[PDB]
Amino acid sequence: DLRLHLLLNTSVTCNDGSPAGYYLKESRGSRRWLLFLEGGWYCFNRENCDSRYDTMRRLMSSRDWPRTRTGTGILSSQPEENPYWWNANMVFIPYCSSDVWSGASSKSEKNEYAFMGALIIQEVVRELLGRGLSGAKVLLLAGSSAGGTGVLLNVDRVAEQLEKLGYPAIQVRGLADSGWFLDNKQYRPTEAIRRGIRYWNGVVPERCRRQFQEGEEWNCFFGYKVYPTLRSPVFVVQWLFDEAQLTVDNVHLPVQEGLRLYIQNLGRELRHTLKDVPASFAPACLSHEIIIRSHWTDVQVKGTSLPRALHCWDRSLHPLKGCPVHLVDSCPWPHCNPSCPT
Ligand SMILES: Cn1ncc(Cl)c1C(=O)N1CCCCC1
Ligand SMILES: *[C@@H]1O[C@H](CO)[C@@H](O)[C@H](O)[C@H]1NC(C)=O
Repeated sequence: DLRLHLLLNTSVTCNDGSPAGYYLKESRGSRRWLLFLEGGWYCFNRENCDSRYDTMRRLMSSRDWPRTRTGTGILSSQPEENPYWWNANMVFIPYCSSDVWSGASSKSEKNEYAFMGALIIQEVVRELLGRGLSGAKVLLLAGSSAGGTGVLLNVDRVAEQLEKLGYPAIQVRGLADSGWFLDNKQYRPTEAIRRGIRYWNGVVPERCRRQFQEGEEWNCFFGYKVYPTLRSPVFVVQWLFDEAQLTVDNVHLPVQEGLRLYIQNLGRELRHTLKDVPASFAPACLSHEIIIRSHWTDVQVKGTSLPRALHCWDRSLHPLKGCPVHLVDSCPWPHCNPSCPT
């Protein structure tokens, strides 16, 4: 079980001003630290955020959080469930800022809500240094869905933070699960993120911001545009036919010719964006399943599971015979890979 700690700096807050926090399970025989960002969409104006506060309040407030949580998938401490990193120090950071982990704005006389996701990550890191992270060899910042996009937006800032605080030996790496999206044509989002950024005082990686410049920061929320600007090593996990991508594309699965062509073109475009991503795992599945599910071990690409691919990635950061790290399906239709989640 992971144990809740509310941030000691209580001015770093969830949307409603309650303190943010993290769940921690220490493994004192390990110098590996896994910090996982929860997902859960976002909100981008007063009326939309008010609705979320009524029926998704745990994603906006710590007032009702439980004292403990169970680690599952890559956050499990059991070797059978987590062949990759079962002995690591485990951290789960709840998503309570509704800003895709980009915000740096407090409540005030003019702001009904606080959007502090980027500051929440930095404060968790800072408070963990006094609890053993100062002795780490590797800090893996991971996340799923909006948390996977959050990894892409924040991994280099964590690296910079540790360097400036005097910890140059900790190697910061990223694992982005189901956060790699395309700004493609719909079958029947960039506007909502554009408004969200202004509402949140959202911040993006500086090298990406310098490319796209003022007012165009929304580009940096798209993996294929922000990834080439990052310096930390980042492993990308993305279904070729991700259900959230298809939802924003207004696709809801007898498929006729126009829809068949649309779905096949989407898979090919996703494949193309991963061609120059050397550490990646992209199965040809229609899914919303994420890496904290207990059966995450079951899916294979070309005969290699994701826990194995991640272990090969570890070895590469010390090509390897029998230990691949670039695993992208080439078949063109959902479930043409037999190991897809049922
Ligand atoms: C937050 N999120 N989770 C799943 C999906 Cl899809 C989204 C999403 O729509 N966006 C806007 C465009 C790209 C990045 C964030
Ligand atoms: C608490 O966090 C806020 C926001 O990041 C910061 O302005 C303030 O200096 C912090 N306080 C302390 C004591 O570190």
